[PDB]
Amino acid sequence: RKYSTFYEQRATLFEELPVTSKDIIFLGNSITNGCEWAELFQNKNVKNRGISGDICMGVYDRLDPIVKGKPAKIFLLIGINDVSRGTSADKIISEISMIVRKIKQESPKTKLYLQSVLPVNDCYGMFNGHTSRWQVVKQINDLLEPLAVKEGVAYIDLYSHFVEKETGKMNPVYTNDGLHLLGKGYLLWRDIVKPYVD
Amino acid sequence: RKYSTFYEQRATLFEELPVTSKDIIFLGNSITNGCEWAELFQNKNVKNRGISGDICMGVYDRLDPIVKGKPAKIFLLIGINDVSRGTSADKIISEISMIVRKIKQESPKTKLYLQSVLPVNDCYGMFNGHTSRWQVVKQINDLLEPLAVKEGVAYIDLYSHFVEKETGKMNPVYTNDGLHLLGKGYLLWRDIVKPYVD
Repeated sequence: RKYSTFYEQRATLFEELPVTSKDIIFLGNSITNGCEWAELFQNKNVKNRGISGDICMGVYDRLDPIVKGKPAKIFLLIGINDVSRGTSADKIISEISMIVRKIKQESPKTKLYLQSVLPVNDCYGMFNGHTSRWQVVKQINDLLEPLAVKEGVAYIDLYSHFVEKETGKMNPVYTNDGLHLLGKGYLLWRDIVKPYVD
Repeated sequence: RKYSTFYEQRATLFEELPVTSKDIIFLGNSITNGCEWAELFQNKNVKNRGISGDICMGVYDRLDPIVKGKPAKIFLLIGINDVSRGTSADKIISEISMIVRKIKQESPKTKLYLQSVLPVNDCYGMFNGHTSRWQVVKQINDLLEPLAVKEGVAYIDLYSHFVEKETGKMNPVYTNDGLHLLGKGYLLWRDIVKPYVD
């Protein structure tokens, strides 16, 4: 109920806001939703198309008001809420490939950047549906990078910078719940992807 | 737990993003948080300082990284989550006046715009703590406008445009849950406040 009403609130607002060929789109779930992307990059062309709670088919169904504008770049980060529903990495990758093919077909000039699913951590005892499945994150990214080269789009490895090598979980310094990012976490993200924005 | 962790996520990100003297700040709770304000006004200087779930003392405690930058304008809309906690309109107005005095003292050049609390509607059966108290919204705005003239700041009447005269509740066309706004609801909001932004 809460996800579906909030999804409709954001999606109908996105239909009222025009995308143009100069735009850089950050597309994803709550981890994308939570940032002021245009402020983070001091770039009037960076736009937030994140929706808290979103899943792969959720993004796919709302692509039209985005690809219609033929944006310059799209940065996609999606999948963790499908994990928390018990969906397998195989099925998640096939849904992500559906998203990739649609964007290429409807806006072939758009540069698409596939971002690694971020690690999670169960240390704070929250989002147990998500954090209890922290092993699935690597399974997804192991398939996601080959999908990127197979489809001729870019793969960006955020995972390696956020993960704790010794544990495979997200470094607690970047989060206060095991899933979402503190301000410092978005600063690190900015440092990794800034070259692809300019 | 969810509000407090999300509050910290947004507040720490706001501490990393500089405010400047040219900035227009939209400050409030989920109804402010939910919009892409810079896109809505096609104005690179409009910035989103909304936090879903926020309350009056919540805004007050995070004023420093905002007033420090001495922004040009601040649009404040806050109070409905205090209503849902059972707090009286008297106490809410005294907490809003605390917020007004702090901004005037720390950034006396900032123009402050106090926006009427929006009406709610119980017709969809959600946010019952909020929507069952729909009468308190008018009690707040009846005190809020005198507070604005007494303190020498502006009062903006959004309420009159969103309310259903015959019921006193929000017109269902603008919402799908009785509390938050659909895309059309933000378009109306844009039409009312656009003169104060340019």
